[PDB]
Amino acid sequence: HMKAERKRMRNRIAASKSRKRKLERIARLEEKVKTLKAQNSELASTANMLREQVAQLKQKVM
Amino acid sequence: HMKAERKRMRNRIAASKSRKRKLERIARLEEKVKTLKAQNSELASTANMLREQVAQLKQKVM
DNA sequence: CTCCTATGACTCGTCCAT
DNA sequence: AATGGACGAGTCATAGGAG
Repeated sequence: HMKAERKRMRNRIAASKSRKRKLERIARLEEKVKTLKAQNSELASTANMLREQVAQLKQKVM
Repeated sequence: HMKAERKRMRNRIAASKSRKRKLERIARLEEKVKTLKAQNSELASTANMLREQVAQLKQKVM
């Protein structure tokens, strides 16, 4: 098995990698929220589009 | 000047609070993603409802 | 059980802010 | 200032994975 000092080096490395991956996770989650919100905004504007569509078509029919 | 031992214990509390607040950020963000996915499904429903409704009204223009 | 990595908890030294 | 508060990072013990 690894000697004490070498074990400390490997664990220092593991700690830094695990802390780094925690930052990456936050960044991934934040970016998901962002694009979900913008997707959301585009669908909302679409429904608004299709709603002014149907009101117009209803006027043509009658 | 604070006694070193009083510092040590205030530092332990500080570190503990920071761990908790980090977990709460992860929660909030993961919850936000969940909620937004939901709203994306409702607005997609409403999208396809208004769409096949315009398809109807177009046929009705004959 | 061994042997390794990942992670919560702890401490220390250092930076921030005044 | 000297010092309260904040926080990066090294360390330890241990869970969990792979034997």
